[PDB]
Amino acid sequence: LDSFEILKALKSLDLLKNAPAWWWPNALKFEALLGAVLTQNTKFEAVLKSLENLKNAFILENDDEINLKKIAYIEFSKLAECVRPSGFYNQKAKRLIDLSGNILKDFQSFENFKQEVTREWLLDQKGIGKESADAILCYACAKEVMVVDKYSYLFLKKLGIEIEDYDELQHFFEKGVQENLNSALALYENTISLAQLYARFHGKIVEFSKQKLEL
Ligand SMILES: Cn1cnc2c(N)nc[n+](C)c21
Repeated sequence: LDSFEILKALKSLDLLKNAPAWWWPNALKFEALLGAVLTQNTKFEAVLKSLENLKNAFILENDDEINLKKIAYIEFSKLAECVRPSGFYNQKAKRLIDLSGNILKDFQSFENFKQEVTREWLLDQKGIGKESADAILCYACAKEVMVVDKYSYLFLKKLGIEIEDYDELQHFFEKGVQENLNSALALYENTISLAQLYARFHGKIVEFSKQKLEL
């Protein structure tokens, strides 16, 4: 039992039949970063509502560099109101404003941020935990990082492997793929990157978990 065996078994279920290519809607865009922060301690359906609020208020429009600056400089109390649906909205608004201001300060642009950001930089941003930091790296920045979470902990535990520490659980999931890299990629025909693979693999675990299925 390794993560490559799990990948194959998950892949055979076609859990992503209706999902976009990177699973996370609007992957590789500022919106994915916003979602990665907002989804902490809540359900993604609520995240989608907060995003729609930001879009309906024209805070988030089609230019990501403009959107980054909009969040860096938005009045705190206005952002807090818009992100109410995803909960912890005062904390999350501050987290997003400080994060966006710090991205501009250290990376000048969202484009450069995607290239230069590290996990440690993200972890030094107050309120950003490993899961959110990792989701930004993989789903906003196309980095070769697999997000793990409570779902993945419980999913694996059920299969007979218990890994409580976030980083060790992530390493279990990443390593099975690394160790069988050609075979993993060949499940798709060399049409996708490893980052995209982890993007989808974490997606499969989430969908499998949400669906209450049996491997
Ligand atoms: C975090 N995240 C991103 N895309 C998601 C989805 N489709 N369903 C559930 N979650 C948690 C998601």
